[PDB]
Amino acid sequence: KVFGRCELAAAMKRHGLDNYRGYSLGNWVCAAKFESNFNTQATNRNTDGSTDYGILQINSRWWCNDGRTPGSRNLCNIPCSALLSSDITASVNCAKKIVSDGNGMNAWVAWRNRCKGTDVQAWIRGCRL
Ligand SMILES: [Cl-]
Ligand SMILES: [Cl-]
Ligand SMILES: [Cl-]
Ligand SMILES: [Cl-]
Ligand SMILES: [Cl-]
Ligand SMILES: [Cl-]
Ligand code: NA
Repeated sequence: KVFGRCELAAAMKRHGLDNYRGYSLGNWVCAAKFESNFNTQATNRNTDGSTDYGILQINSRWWCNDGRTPGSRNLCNIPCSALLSSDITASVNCAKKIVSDGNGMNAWVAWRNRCKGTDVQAWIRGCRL
């Protein structure tokens, strides 16, 4: 599923991401924009052989199982395919665990490089929330 901007903001809010660990909703929408362009089916292979999955590009080295990432973990206890669903529940729940892991949203290098410090409220401007 390719979400619309405000559609994704509303789903994220409904699943409890607005101000989760202190990160306003615009941070999450901005991260999803540059990680996946709001596409739940986005996948990208990393140089180390792990793969990133879904709207927030969650990686198989730590967080999900895809059967092909040696030496990896599955800390969210989910098959990585769950992260590609049109239902964002698995991606949200796993993102909550990641953002609690110590480095906040810096875990998402696209968030650090393209969202952090910017006017992220713009990402939810105009939306009925
Ligand atoms: Cl957009
Ligand atoms: Cl915001
Ligand atoms: Cl694996
Ligand atoms: Cl699995
Ligand atoms: Cl959803
Ligand atoms: Cl933080
Ligand atoms: Na894994």
